[PDB]
Amino acid sequence: NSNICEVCNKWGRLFCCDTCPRSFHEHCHIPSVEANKNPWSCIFCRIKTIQERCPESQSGHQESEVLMRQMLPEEQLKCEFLLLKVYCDSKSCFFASEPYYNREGSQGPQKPMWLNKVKTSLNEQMYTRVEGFVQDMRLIFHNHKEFYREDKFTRLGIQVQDIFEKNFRNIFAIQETS
Ligand SMILES: [Zn+2]
Ligand SMILES: [Zn+2]
Ligand SMILES: [Zn+2]
Repeated sequence: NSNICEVCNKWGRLFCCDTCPRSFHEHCHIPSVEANKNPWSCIFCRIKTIQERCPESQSGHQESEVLMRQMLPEEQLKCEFLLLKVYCDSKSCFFASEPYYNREGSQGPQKPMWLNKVKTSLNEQMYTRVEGFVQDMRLIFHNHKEFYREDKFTRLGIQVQDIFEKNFRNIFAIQETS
């Protein structure tokens, strides 16, 4: 196995996947690495299994259909994986914890949002449809763009949103378009 966490790229107390060479910190994995379970398969492996059991799941889909899906176990897992892929980018640090807003010439957002809040919401089964999760994820980046206005720091929001959107289209097999 790898000797660094797949998500944060640091060593430490690592749990090793039994079906691939990836390793994780306990709370870097989503869901948090399960207490017992031998063998244990990571989220990358569990998502690969879904695909392999239903090859047709990789045919293209319309976003509008994906968003209306109820959060059954497979869609829960897909959203957990998508959230994890965002944490995998080091620029997610900016968006992880609860923000505050005190900048001359800007007003903070009406509905603040951050990664760790989405993570808690998924853990507590607060989303009933994929749309709930995706709306909160997109709101993170939209709030940032709006608040930072012409400051070059706005770009961090564009960058992390692009990671989110590419991974959303991959994980949920959104139909490719120009
Ligand atoms: Zn880690
Ligand atoms: Zn694995
Ligand atoms: Zn099938």
